[PDB]
Amino acid sequence: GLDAVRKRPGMYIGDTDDGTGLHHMVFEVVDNAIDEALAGHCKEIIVTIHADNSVSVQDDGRGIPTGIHPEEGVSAAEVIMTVLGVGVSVVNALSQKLELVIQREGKIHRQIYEHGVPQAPLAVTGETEKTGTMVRFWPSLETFTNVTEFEYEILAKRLRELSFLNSGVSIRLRDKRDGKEDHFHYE
Ligand SMILES: CCNC(=O)Nc1cc(Nc2ccc(OC)cc2)c(C(=O)Nc2cccnc2)cn1
Repeated sequence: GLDAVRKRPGMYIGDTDDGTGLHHMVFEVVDNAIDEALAGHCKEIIVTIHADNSVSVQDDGRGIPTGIHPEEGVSAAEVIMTVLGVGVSVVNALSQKLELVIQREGKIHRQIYEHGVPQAPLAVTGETEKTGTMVRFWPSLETFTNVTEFEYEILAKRLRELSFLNSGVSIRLRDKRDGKEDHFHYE
């Protein structure tokens, strides 16, 4: 399943060699935050281009479900991230690393994956007065070629579009490599 996506990344994510696929990975993650906004629960999304070749998407919604199936021992979060608008489990499969942090019901929950494989169970890392979901991922360098770094203007252009197609949601884009910041929101 996650092996199929790794074998033929182009089918799922788009071209792996000119940066189209690389940027679609961001948009896949954002679409879920936008859905949480369409359901009324998320007011703001923050997309950050980090200086270590990762992007993070943070929403202020209800947070991804964190409960465990008792007999299976697997959290809803882990199901969401590992099982097959191509979906976030594809992003996970094509990331050398992905970090999920969930603020929900007063607790911070966290899980790390490498190439889609979880490294430990979902775990509580603190308390919080907020809710939301944060996904931060480092794209796989076995998968992506030529364009292996995120490009501000490709995300800016698309995140503006999404801002105006889903009127009311605030989308912020931040680039840690040069301090560039933008704010997209339409009345
Ligand atoms: C940075 C990316 N943001 C993000 O993933 N936000 C998000 C996603 C949520 N659910 C979800 C729904 C569908 C999905 O795959 C298409 C993956 C996750 C949910 C969600 O369904 N939360 C929820 C709803 C009802 C009860 N308990 C938790 C909330 N926020």
